[PDB]
Amino acid sequence: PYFLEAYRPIRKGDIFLVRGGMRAVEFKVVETDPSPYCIVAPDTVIHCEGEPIKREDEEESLNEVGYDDIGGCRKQLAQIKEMVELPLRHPALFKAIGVKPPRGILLYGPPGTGKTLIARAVANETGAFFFLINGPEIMSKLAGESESNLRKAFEEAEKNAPAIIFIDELDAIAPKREKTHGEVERRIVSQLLTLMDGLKQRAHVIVMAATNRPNSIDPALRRFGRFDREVDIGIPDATGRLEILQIHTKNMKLADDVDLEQVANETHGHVGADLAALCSEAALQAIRKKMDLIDLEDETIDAEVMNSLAVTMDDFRWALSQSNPSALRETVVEVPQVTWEDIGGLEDVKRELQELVQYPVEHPDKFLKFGMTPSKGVLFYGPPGCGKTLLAKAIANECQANFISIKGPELLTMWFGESEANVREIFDKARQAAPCVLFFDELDSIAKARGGNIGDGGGAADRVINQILTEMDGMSTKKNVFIIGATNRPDIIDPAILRPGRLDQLIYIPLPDEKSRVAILKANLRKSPVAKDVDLEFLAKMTNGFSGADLTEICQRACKLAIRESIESEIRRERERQTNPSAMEVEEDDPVPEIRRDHFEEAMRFARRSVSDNDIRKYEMFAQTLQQSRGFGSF
Amino acid sequence: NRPNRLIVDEAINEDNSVVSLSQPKMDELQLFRGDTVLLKGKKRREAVCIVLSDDTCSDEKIRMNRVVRNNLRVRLGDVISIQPCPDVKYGKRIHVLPIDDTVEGITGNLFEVYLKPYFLEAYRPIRKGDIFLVRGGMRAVEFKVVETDPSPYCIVAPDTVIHCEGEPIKREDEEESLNEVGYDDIGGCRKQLAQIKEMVELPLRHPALFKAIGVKPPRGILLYGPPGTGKTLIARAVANETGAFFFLINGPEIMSKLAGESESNLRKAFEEAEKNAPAIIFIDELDAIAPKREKTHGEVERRIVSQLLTLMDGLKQRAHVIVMAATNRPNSIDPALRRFGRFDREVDIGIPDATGRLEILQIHTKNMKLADDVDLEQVANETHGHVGADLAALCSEAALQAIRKKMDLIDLEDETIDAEVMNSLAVTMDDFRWALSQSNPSALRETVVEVPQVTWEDIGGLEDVKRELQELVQYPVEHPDKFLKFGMTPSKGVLFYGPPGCGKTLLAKAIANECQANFISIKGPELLTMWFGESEANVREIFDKARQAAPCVLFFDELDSIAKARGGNIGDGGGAADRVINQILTEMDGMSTKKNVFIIGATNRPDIIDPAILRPGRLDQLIYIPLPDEKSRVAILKANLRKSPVAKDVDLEFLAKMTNGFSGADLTEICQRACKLAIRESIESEIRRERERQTNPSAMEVEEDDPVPEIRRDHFEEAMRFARRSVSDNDIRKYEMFAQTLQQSRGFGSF
Ligand SMILES: Nc1ncnc2c1ncn2[C@@H]1O[C@H](COP(=O)(O)OP(=O)(O)OP(O)(O)=S)[C@@H](O)[C@H]1O
Ligand SMILES: Nc1ncnc2c1ncn2[C@@H]1O[C@H](COP(=O)(O)OP(=O)(O)OP(O)(O)=S)[C@@H](O)[C@H]1O
Ligand SMILES: Nc1ncnc2c1ncn2[C@@H]1O[C@H](COP(=O)(O)OP(=O)(O)O)[C@@H](O)[C@H]1O
Ligand SMILES: Nc1ncnc2c1ncn2[C@@H]1O[C@H](COP(=O)(O)OP(=O)(O)O)[C@@H](O)[C@H]1O
Ligand SMILES: [Mg+2]
Ligand SMILES: [Mg+2]
Repeated sequence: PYFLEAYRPIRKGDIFLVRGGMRAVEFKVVETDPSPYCIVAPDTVIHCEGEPIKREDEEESLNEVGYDDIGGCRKQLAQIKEMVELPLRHPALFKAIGVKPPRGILLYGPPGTGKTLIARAVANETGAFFFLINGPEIMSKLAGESESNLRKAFEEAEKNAPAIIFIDELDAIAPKREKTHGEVERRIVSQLLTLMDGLKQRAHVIVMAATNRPNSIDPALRRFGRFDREVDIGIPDATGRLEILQIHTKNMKLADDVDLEQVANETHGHVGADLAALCSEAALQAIRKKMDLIDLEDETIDAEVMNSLAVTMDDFRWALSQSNPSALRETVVEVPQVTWEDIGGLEDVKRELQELVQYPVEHPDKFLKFGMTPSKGVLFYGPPGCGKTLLAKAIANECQANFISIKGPELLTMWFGESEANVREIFDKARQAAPCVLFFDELDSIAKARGGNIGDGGGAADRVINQILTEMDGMSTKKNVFIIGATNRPDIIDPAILRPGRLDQLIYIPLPDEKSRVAILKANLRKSPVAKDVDLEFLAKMTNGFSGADLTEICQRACKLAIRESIESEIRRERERQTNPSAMEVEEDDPVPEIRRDHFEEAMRFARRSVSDNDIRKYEMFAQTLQQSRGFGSF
Repeated sequence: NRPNRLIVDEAINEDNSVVSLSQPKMDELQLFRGDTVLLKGKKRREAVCIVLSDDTCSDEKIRMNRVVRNNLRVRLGDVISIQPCPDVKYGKRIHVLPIDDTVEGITGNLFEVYLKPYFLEAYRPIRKGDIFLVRGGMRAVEFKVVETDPSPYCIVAPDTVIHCEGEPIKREDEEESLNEVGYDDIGGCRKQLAQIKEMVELPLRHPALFKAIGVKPPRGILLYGPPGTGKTLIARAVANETGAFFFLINGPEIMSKLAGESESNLRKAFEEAEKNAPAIIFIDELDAIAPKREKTHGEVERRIVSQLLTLMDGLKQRAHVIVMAATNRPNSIDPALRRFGRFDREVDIGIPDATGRLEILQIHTKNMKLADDVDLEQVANETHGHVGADLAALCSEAALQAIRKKMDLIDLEDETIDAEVMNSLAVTMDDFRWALSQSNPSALRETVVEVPQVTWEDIGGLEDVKRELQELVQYPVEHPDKFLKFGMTPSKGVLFYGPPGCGKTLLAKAIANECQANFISIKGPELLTMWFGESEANVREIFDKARQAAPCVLFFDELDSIAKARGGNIGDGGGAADRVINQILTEMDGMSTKKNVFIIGATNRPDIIDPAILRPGRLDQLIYIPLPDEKSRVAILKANLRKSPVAKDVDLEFLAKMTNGFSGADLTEICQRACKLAIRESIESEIRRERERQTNPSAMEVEEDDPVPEIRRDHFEEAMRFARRSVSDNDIRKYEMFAQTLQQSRGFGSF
C-alpha cells in the first residue's frame, strides 16, 4: 500500500520510512535503472530480496527524538527555540555583537509532562553536543566522587562548544537549605554555585535544568547569572491531548469506529505519560482478547498476524474505565469554550464587558493619547443561577485569554486552615499566563460563614480578602490581568474592595426576560435529540420568574423521563419476544428515538421557582439606592 | 488445527485423578462422565486420568489439579493433546515407594492409614511414572508408582495387591516439590490474584513474542495492605507457577550491613537478575530501605535511596526484569519511588470477607482431621477483624488444645509415632470455641470494604423508593449507551431524610447489594473525631479508598452531627459551613464521572444542614422516608423473627395492626424483649427441675424433654406492656411540613 496510488519520485541515495504493524521500519533505495531519480510506476518491479545491511556512520536515526514527537506545548517550545536557537546556530556571529546570551534555563511542571523529551529534542535538532547529568546518579556516589563528576561534566562540555548541559531532577542535588542536614550536601550545592558563576568566563555553554515546582530549590540558584529564565510546562488541553494521542498511535493500526477526538475530550487530568500508558494498556487488551491464533505461531512473527490485530473503541473504553489520572488536584489554566450564543440576552452587559476587557488590549494607543488609566476590576451581583460564570467564560473566550477559576470552598479552606501564601501563588499563576481573566466566585462566602448581618464582632475585613487587597494593590499595569468577582449578597461584602483602583465597576445581572429563555432552552437542548415541538416560545412564555438553573432542571427531568420510557420499552419487548421463542418477524426498530411533548408536559408539573419575590425586591432596592443622578443639562 | 489441543486452566474439583472439560467439547469428542482419557505433555511424558464434565469451563481449555500438572512437565498456559484410551486393564501387583523428605516423622505402618481409604471406592487409573499425594494425619506425603505388571497404565481393582515394602528413595533432580507454594495455597483474594496474573503472565510466558511488538511492559508493582495478609505468599506463588527466576531482597538484611556493603549487595542483586531473564526481584519491606525523606537522618540512608532510584531507572535499558515490592501503607514511601518508570502500578490486598475467611480455614485444615460437629462456616462467620495469619494461629492453637486434652495415650509411646495414635486425635467444636474466646484480632481498627448481605426482603414496603433508587444507581451502570445517546449527565448523590429508626442504613445496604457493589460506611463519631481533633487529610483518604474499589456506594450517616454539636438552631455564630463538610464538598467537586462512585448521605434534621450541599452537582435528589404503614410492619416482624423459633401464633397481622406510630427500632425492641422473657423462663425451668431432681436422689423416671422449645403468645402479650412510641406527633408534623413546603407544582397542562 506504500507505492500504490502514490507515484513517489525516488532516487538512489534516499532512505524512506514506513510505519504500520506497530513498528516503524527504514528502507534504503540501493539501485535504480533510471539513474539518478525516477517516478515509481505500475510498470516497475521491486526486487526486495537480499540481506539487511548496517547504517552508514553519519546517517542519523529516525528512532531518536525531533520536534515531531512533542505535542500540546507549541508555545513553550517556540519560546525555547527563540531563546536558544540563535546562540547555537550562529556562535561566532553572536560573539561579535556585544549582547550577552542566557546561560541557564529552568523548566518546571508536574511529573510526566515531558521535560526530558523537550530538552533532548532541542538538543538533537540543533547539532549541539548534549551531556546529561542525572541527580540520583551523582547523589548515589561517595563523599568525594560527586564533585569530581560535576567538574568532569563542566570541563568536558567546555571543549565541545557549543554544548548543552541538562541537569535532571535539580531537587535531588540542591534542595532548600533547611532540608540539607550534613556537610557533603552543602559542599555539592556550593560546588554547583561556583561552576555556574564560572560559566561567565566561558563561551557557548547553555545549562538547562528541570524541577517539579520552583519552591523546592535553594533560592541562591535563581539570582542573576544562575537560572534567571523560567519556563512553565503545564498540563495539556483538549487539542493538546488529541495531539498526544495522535503521536502515540502512529505505528498502531486502529479500527474504523475509533474516534480519537472523543477520547481526547473524555480524558481530563491526564498528563502525557498517562496517555501513553492508556494507549499501551488498550493495545494489551486488544492482544489479550485473542490469544488463539497468536500463540500457535510461536517461533516467528509475521506482520499479517499483527495486521489481524486491530484496536476497537471498547478497548479505549475499558482503558478509560480503569485508568486513574495524576493531575486532578492541579489548577486548570486554559481558554474556555463557551461562546456568546450559549447566553440568552444581556446585550448591554456584553457591550460593557467588551468596553472594559477588550479595548485596552486591541487599542492601547487611544488610552495613551487621551491619557486614561484603564480600570482593573468588575463585580457582578444578582440572584443565583443567572449566568455569571458563563459571562466570565464568554468574555475570556472573546479576547482569547486564559481563565483561572477559584471557588468558594477554596477560600474557606484558606479561612479554616490558616494559610495565606496560597493567595500569592494564585496571583503568580495569573501573571505567568497573561493575558488572563481571574474569576473569584462567591466573595461573600467567608463573610457568610463567620456570621449573618451580625458576625462574631465587627464585620469588617477578614484574613483572606486582606491578602487579595494587597495583591491587587501590588499589580503591574502592563500585564493585562483582569479580575472579576461575583457575589449574591452585595450588602455584607467588605467596603474596602469597592474603593477606586480595586473593583470599581458594579454590574447587576437580573433574572432573564421573555426573549432570553428561548436562547437558554436552545443552548441546553442542543445535544438531546428533541423533535416535533409545537411552540417552544409558549414553553418560554409560561415560565415567569425562573432562573437558568430551573430551565436546566426542566430539561434534565425531561431527559430522565425519556430514558426511563426507552428502557421500559426494550425490557417489555425482550420479555414478550423471549416468552414466545423463535419469533417469526424480527424487524428491528427504535421505539423512542426522540423526546416528545408528553415528557415536557409531565416534567413541567415538577417545576418550581428558586427565587422568591422578597429577594427580587431586595436586589431592586439595592439597584435603585445604588444609582443617584443629577439629570441637569449644564448647557 | 486439531480440536483436541487444549490449554491448562485452574483446578476446581479437588480430586487428584480428575480432569474436567466443558459440555460442547465433550459432545464434540463424544465422551461420558465415567470415561478414561490420556494427556500428552512435554519431555515425552503422559498422564492418565478420569474425564468429567463442568459447566463453568471455557471453550478450548482443560481443568486439572497441580499433581497432574506437575506430572506432565507442564505449567499454566502450555499446550496438551488429549486422546481416548478404552484399554481398561485391571492391575495385578502395585509396587510403590515413599519419599524420604515427607516421611521423616512417621514410621511403622503406612498401608492402613494412608493407602487403605485412598484406593477404596476410587478405581484410580495409575501409571508407571506418576507421583501422587496423600493427605491425612496432620501430614502430606508423596508416593511414587514404581512398578506395575500391566505396563504402562492400569485401573486399581480390589483384585490388586500392593507391596508397600522397601526403603524410601530421594527425589529426581528435576521433580519439583508439592511442599512449595502454588495458586492453591492462596485464598480470599481471587480478584487481586487475577489482576496480577493479567499484568505479569504475558511478559513472562512469551518474552521474545512480546519483545517484537512495540508495547512497553510494566516494570514495577507495589503490593500493599495490612500486616499478615499474605503478600510474600502471593509473590512466591506467582514466581513458582511461571518458572521465572526468583530473587529475594529483604529490607533489614541490607540495612543491617555496614556502610559500604549495602550498595554492593543491591548491585549484585540487580546484576545477577540481569543474566537470568526473565526474572522477578521481590524487595520485601520497602519501608525499611527507603522511608520518607524527613525520617532519613544521615547520609548512608540517602545514598541507599539514591542507589535504588538509579537502578530502577537503569531497568529501562534492560530486558525482561519485573520488580515487585511490598509495603504496609502507601504513605510511608519516598514519593520519588512512585513516578512513571518506578513502581507506577499499585495493588491493594485488603482484609478478607466471610467467603474469604472460609477459604482460609479450608486451606489451613487440609492435613488436620476434624470431627463430625465441626462446621467451618460458623467459625468463618464468627471471626471478624482476622487477617489470614490470625486464622492460621487460630487453627494451630485449637489443634494444640486438642492435643493437650489427652496427654495420656500420647506420652506412653515416646520413641516412635504411629499414625493411628494421631488418628485418635480429632479436633472438636469446643476447641475452636475456646480458640475464638482467647484470640484477639489485629485489624479491628481498619475500615471494612465489602459487599453487604442485606437483600430487599429485609425491608418492609417503600416500593417507589426502591424504584427511584434503581433508577438512580443501577441504570448508569447497566445501560450507559442510553445516557450517551440522549445526552444526559447522570446525577451523583442522594440525601435521605426522615424520622430515626425508619430504615435508611438498610436501604443503603440493599441498593449496594442489588448492584453488587462495595459499601463504605462512615458514622457520626468518625466525623466528630475530625471536628475536635482538627484533621482533614482523612477525608481525602476516604475518597481514595472509595475510588480504588469502584463501583461502590459511599454512605455518610448523620451529616447533621457537627451542626448539632456546634449549636442548636443558633450555633456559636452564623451556622453556615464548617470545616469537614467543606472538604467533603471539595472532594465531591473533584470527582471523575467515569468511576461510578455513588454518594448517599442521611440526616434526621434537614433544616440545619449546610445549603451548599443541595446545589446541583453535589447532592440534588431528596428522598423522604416515612414511618412504616400497616402492611410494612408484618415484613418488619418476619425479618426480625426469622432466627428465633416462634410457633403457634394466632394473628401476627393483629400484632402489626395494633401498633400505630411505631418505627422499626420499636418493633425490634418488642421482639428482643420477648426473647428475653423466653430465655428467662427456659432457664428457671431447668433450675427448678434440677433442684427437684437432686432433692430426691436416684430419680426413677429419667425421661428428658425440653420445657420451652418455642416462644408462645404469653411472652408477646407480656412484652407488649413495655412498648413505647419513640417519635412524638410534633416531630411527624415537622417532617410533614418540610415535605409539603419542599414541593411546589404548576399542575397546568401545556398542551
Ligand atoms: N508532551 C508529550 N508529547 C509526547 N509524549 C510525551 C509528552 N509528555 C510525556 N510524553 C511521554 O511520556 C514519557 C515521560 O516523559 P518524561 O520526560 O519522563 O516526563 P518528565 O517530566 O521527565 O517526568 P519526570 O518528573 O522526570 S519522572 C515520555 O518519554 C513520552 O513517551
Ligand atoms: N491469603 C492467605 N491465604 C493463605 N494463607 C495465608 C494468607 N495470608 C496469610 N496466610 C498465612 O499467614 C502467613 C503470613 O503471611 P505473610 O506473607 O507473612 O504476610 P505478610 O504480608 O508478609 O506480613 P508482613 O507485613 O510481611 S510481617 C503465611 O505464610 C500463611 O501461612
Ligand atoms: N442566562 C443564562 N442563559 C442560559 N443558561 C443559563 C443562564 N444562566 C444560567 N444558566 C444555566 O445555569 C448554569 C449556569 O449557572 P451560573 O450562571 O454559573 O450560576 P451562578 O450565577 O449562580 O453562579 C448552567 O446550567 C447554564 O446553562
Ligand atoms: N422499614 C424497616 N423494615 C425493617 N426493619 C427496619 C425498618 N426500619 C428500621 N428497621 C430496623 O430497626 C433498625 C433501623 O436501623 P436504621 O435503618 O439504621 O435506622 P435509622 O434510619 O433511624 O438510622 C434496625 O434494627 C432495622 O433492622
Ligand atoms: Mg525527567
Ligand atoms: Mg512479608
